[PDB]
Amino acid sequence: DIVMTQTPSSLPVSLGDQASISCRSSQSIVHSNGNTYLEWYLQKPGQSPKLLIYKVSNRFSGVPDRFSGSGSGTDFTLKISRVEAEDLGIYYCFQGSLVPPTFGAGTKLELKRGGQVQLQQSGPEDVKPGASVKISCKASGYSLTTKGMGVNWVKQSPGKGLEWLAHIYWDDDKRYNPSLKSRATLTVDKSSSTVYLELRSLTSEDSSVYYCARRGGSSHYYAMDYWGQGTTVTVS
Repeated sequence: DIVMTQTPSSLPVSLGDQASISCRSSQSIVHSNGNTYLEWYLQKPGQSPKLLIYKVSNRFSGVPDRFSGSGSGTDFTLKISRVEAEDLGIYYCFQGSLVPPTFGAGTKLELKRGGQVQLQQSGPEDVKPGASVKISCKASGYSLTTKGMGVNWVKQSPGKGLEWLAHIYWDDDKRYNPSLKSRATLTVDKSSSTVYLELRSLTSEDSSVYYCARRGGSSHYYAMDYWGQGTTVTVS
């Protein structure tokens, strides 16, 4: 039960303007074993979440030279010295450390006007409430049974922000989210390397778009580097 502070959700800027976001945590996110796992993500309006930063200060590959996780203690922040075209989008701060992980409500970065490895997910599922559904996440480009890597699951309810659900390690140990009331049960087909997530007795609040996410190796300090396309679930 870790609540990540919202921080300046609305962030208008002109181009080339300096940009800085913050993140603050209720309790200490410093994990037993002494590492603090904090990650920063970007979501384009149409796109899937994109990992900007892994383990606070450190940053992901393919990410432009100017970004800084400045995080220290329970206080965290991300700075962009120069803003360009594709840098626009909405940002989330995420902690992968204590118990049930959580995101921030996220920050909207919008222009002020004036003047390989691939993951694949199942199709959309539309079904009456009270029913049960199962979706697929198929991974290619690596071995799911490799040590250090596991598969997470993320749901995005529009306007309700981002939410974490379940995770399955390579050693098959599964942990779910307590708020799910342990309705969900993970499954994995090792032959075709597809990971299944089943949800029992659906309700209206369970209607959302669900994402498949890979916890990276220890080199990435267990961050979500590669994401699914997402699958969309709705109830009647």
